[PDB]
Amino acid sequence: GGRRAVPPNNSNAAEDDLPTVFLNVTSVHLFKERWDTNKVDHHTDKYENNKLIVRRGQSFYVQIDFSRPYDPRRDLFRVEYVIGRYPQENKGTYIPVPIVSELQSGKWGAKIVMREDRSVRLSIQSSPKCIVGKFRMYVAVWTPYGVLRTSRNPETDTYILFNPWCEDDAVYLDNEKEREEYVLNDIGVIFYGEVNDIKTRSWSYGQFEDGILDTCLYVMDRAQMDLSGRGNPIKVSRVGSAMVNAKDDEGVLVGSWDNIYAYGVPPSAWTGSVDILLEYRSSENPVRYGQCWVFAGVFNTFLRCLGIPARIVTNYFSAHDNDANLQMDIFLEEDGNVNSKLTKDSVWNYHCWNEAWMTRPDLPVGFGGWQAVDSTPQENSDGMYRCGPASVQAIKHGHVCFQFDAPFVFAEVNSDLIYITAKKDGTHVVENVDATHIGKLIVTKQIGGDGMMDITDTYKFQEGQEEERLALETALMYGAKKPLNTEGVMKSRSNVDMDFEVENAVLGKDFKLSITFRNNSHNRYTITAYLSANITFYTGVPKAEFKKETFDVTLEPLSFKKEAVLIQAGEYMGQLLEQASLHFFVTARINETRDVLAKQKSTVLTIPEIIIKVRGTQVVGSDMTVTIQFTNPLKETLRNVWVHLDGPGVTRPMKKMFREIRPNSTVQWEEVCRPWVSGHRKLIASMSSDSLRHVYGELDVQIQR
Amino acid sequence: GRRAVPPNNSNAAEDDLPTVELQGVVPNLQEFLNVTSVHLFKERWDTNKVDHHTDKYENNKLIVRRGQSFYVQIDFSRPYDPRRDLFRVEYVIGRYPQENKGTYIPVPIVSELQSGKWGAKIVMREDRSVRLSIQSSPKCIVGKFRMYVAVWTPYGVLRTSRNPETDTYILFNPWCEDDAVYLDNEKEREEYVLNDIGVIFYGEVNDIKTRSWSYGQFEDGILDTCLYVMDRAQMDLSGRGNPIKVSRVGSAMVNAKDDEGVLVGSWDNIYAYGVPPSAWTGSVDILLEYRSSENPVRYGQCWVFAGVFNTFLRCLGIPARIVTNYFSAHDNDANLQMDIFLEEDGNVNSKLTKDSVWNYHCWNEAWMTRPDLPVGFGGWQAVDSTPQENSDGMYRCGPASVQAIKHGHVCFQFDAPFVFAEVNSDLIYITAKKDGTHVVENVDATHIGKLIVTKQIGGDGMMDITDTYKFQEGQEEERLALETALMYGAKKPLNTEGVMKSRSNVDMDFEVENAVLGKDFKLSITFRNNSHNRYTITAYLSANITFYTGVPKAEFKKETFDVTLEPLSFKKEAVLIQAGEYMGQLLEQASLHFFVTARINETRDVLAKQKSTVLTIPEIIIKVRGTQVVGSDMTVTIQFTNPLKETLRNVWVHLDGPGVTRPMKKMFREIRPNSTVQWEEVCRPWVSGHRKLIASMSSDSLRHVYGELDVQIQR
Repeated sequence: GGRRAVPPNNSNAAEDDLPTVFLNVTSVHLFKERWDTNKVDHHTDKYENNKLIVRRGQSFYVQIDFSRPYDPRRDLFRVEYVIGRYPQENKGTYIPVPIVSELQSGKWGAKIVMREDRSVRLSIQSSPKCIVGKFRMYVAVWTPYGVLRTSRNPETDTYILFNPWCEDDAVYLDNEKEREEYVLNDIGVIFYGEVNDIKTRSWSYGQFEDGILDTCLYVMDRAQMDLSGRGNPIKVSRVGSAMVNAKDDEGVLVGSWDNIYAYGVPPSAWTGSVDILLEYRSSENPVRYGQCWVFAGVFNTFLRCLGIPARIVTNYFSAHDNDANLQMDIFLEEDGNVNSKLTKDSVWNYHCWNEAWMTRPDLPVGFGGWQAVDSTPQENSDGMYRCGPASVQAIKHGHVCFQFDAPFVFAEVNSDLIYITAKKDGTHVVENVDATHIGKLIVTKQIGGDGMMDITDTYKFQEGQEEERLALETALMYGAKKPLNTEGVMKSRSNVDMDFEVENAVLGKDFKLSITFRNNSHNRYTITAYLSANITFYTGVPKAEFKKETFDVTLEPLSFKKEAVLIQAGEYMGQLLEQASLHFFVTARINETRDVLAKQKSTVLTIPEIIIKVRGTQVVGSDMTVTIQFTNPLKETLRNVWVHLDGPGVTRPMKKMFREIRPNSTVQWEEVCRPWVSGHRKLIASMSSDSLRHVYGELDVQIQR
Repeated sequence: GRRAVPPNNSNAAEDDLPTVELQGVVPNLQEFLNVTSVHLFKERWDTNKVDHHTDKYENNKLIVRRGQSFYVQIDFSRPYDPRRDLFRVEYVIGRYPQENKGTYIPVPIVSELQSGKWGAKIVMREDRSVRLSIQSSPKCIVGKFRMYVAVWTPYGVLRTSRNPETDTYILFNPWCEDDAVYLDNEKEREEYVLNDIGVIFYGEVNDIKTRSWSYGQFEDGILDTCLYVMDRAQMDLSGRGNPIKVSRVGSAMVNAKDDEGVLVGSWDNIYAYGVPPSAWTGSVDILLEYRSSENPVRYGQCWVFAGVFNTFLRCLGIPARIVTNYFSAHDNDANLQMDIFLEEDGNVNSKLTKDSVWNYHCWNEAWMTRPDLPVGFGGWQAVDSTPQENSDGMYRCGPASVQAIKHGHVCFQFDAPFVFAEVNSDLIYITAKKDGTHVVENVDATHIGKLIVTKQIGGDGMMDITDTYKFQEGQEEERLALETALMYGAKKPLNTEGVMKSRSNVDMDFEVENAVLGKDFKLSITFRNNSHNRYTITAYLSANITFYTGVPKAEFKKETFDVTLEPLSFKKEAVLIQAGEYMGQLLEQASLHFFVTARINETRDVLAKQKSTVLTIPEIIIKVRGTQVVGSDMTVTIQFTNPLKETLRNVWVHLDGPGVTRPMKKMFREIRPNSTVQWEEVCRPWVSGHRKLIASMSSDSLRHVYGELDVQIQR
């Protein structure tokens, strides 16, 4: 075949039969027991797997039992490791491990640690740059005619993973607490809501469950990834993240934001990654519906499982689909009212993307560390694809010329808000620029518990700072664009500061919204504020404007006036969407100086929780009863209500349905579980009805062995 | 709930704008100005197309280039009163226009046309008519726009209706100081934009062969197909103004990854349900075919992908050119070393040597600034449509800045390490010792980036550009470039120790004469003993039948011989290859490969050498008789004699020549041994000046046979 002598070796699952043709091997010993030296030492004891699983660049023991005692005078043998169907030591897919005298760091090698009557005991070491996969094992003997080799033995298959504990691996993490959280933790917390009202929920990463590590390799084989490249964090995150969004029957998850979900599970229903990854595997087709946090849970499960240090990040007021622009347009009418005809781009209340830890030998020194990777597509230089890995360190500084779509993530976090008046004659004029709305807060789960951490300054400097000025001018050099110069600037306000605030309602109630105007000038003004409240999706996309209102105001010199609006539940309850988000605008005009003041804020309606209840003996192998309790808060009969139950260690994900629930009644879910893991665990629940959804529940169960 | 407005991806899609959009409560008619007719001086003889360098497209609509003024005249229902009247022109593209993304552009009539902005100056008004000078922004989007004239009433807008006749194409403009794709001089512009014909350099370094290819960017329907292609790639219209993204997304469309791409790459030797990549005379042929079938065109290899991608780039206006690299390390995975294994006896280990260096491999170079990288990296950008494992998987590479490659700055984007490795690798000779041990004997750092050549600005000669991609052999700048690469990703697995041989200065080297197809020829190895010493050797000669990519099919001749060199001796050995050893086993491009390895017994140093030969295949004869006058008839005679001593079945002859003939093909059932078939044809030339006719032949057996003829078709 003209193209190449050997077809690509891109499937781990594919294999060939290595030919078996004085000193024979009777038995080989791997200390694969989960309580054993190997797995414990390697931090691979957590996986629900019955094969040896080691971490590259570190020693482990094996013991060959030959037919007669090996003696270093007439005997020569070596352990062989092979992956894929076309192995070449030239390509790294065929590793001959030689019995070395000592173990040279960074290089494969065997060492006879001990020998006694037909059994040499070895301490094999692997290179820190080894291909990550499931390797086949063989013992080969080089006789004076040919080579005698072992037969195919499934039970000796070895999984070699990324090793963050090894100082020579790219994936190296210098802190146990971090390696604990960032790799070992299989339960995580995703944050949502909005800046002023952060909401929490739990996600089960389930990286150690039965089947997961094998589907992660399956995903890669589906990606048809070159075996030689699976030991490279970069290419691994770069290829994996591209498989998350089912690009038409290809990827893992079909992404959807239509509040219907005509044929799958509602994105909000999902309890964790396990649920999905195993359905993907079985169906072999894309699992239906996910959104920014779902794509991010499954992906984080993919990194952690393989050994790459990862954590999900949440950005508040996120400028997605930016196309590298650092400017978001809000269109205003001549009189000051918001213009909905064209003001078509939204800032997402919040947006979730992952962060993987690794080195960047492809860029200069210093850009190593955490790499932001977003598997939620957007238009970059190649089309509509996931973005990154981008060096978080480059972003913070403006070096957007460094690869893996860095400009499109810089924008997500650094866009300006421009309020432009569109005059009735086809003219345009800019009035105000808000340089402090986008990327107002970036947060992630704390290393200790389920608390939050402000990794905000890891992405940007504080506003006003010179370093900030600098990071901006730098991005501007490498392609980031600001198509509209502020030209002049913004409205001097005539020393008039205005700003509002929304009270934090509870689903179905009413809430105030005060508005404060502070005049600083020794001047009397005449304002005319307007209020526009809409029903939006969490992405900022408006469905309907439930309330509009206008105020006529007289501002006294050095005066401070405040006025209250009352938003009646009757105004919103009918149009509400999936996560109960409401967006407000408050554009105002100061008649004297025709100055435009403008403000935005979001609110999310507090929805009640599910109550999880456990009654019993919290001992591994012991039945323990859990109860899923939900009272339909809606003063309406909820239809086709589903409840999901998950909890890595304690339960396989389960889902119960109910044809309907009478307005204000309570349903109970009874289930007995046999926990296989001990230590602090966690039960997790979700609710999904034809109506209400994004109702979550979680219990901090404690288990002993 | 994902986005307020769906993606404006198509250029073929279109929204319907209202002829009258009024709004306003109650408080002659509605007799205001009204447009009676519109005049775009779109004729080919006219000013517009000529001054815009768009007069060559066989296209009846107005084609124009961004950042430069063009003239239009609007005919109203009555005089333009600079008081009561108010109006402006509009360009809109796709189903979802937004002023924000440049998909709806309202051209304000301006007093004076400022640079970089859209504007229309009223240059002159005769009775009821107004003449405008409209200027596009240098950063405009490329594609087919829709024109509308709009009149502002105090209550809304009165506007024209969908008039397909006025649709205007806006292309890139290498003639514009501000267009990101600007070229300083005409010699280059005429060559890299306007020249619709090129030559692909192939063969082997010591036998550089040539063939013409019709880019045909100006034939009927190509422009539209180019646009159709970005549509099939769902390319956001706001991106089609970026020369980077167009070539980035455009190159990825060439190689058909099933159902998608433009061409199905194939290197087997059959080509079952398609046209052999060696038969293609040009892109025209293929693009229209793509378009009509809406499915991948079957079979293309590296020169074809580049011939098509090149037609595409030039058609839209991005300066581009095909480039052939001699001895290429494709599929390099950013490793700067290729490995050849030798058996203990010094002979080549065919079981373990699985990699290959292509005799040649052609990519494309595209010209544009690079606003995403530090200053100094603009200019020619390397782009290769022939896929190879890179950061993302098995995709094309580029645009990779040729300037970054040359100085080793491979950290700058668009798959740099990989094109760098394509031209900078070292061959490493390793004795795979029977015990399982390997030992690095030899290292030839001068085989791979040997000669990167391109067609010349003047005529059809070659132009050596090797010095653009790499510095001089073993010179400090090249030592630094190379060292910078290794710092940003490129790697060297094996180390060559401080040294790893001296070969006792017993040099070795050989030369192969090139026979014509089916003739005997000689190969000649020589030996130098540069020492006041005497040695003993054993040389090994391996002659293989390979594909143009380096992959072997068979060994038709192995030879071993003992040379005894006296001190300061220079013996010479000659081998005679009879045609009979290779004839009934040759693949498409008649490529033969040679390995020559020796063992210096005493001072057991290994010497290895490899070269490649292409057997010369005779031309096809084209003679025209008639008139070199456009519109007027002219006769074209294609003559081809079967050189082989065997009958050729299903012989496909091809004819092509942009501006002279529509690509054609005539099949012959058979050509008896040493027979001569002829193909007569009449063409009515439609372009003037220098032209070229191109022939191609492909049969069941013989294939990869070409020809041409330079005609001068005047008025």
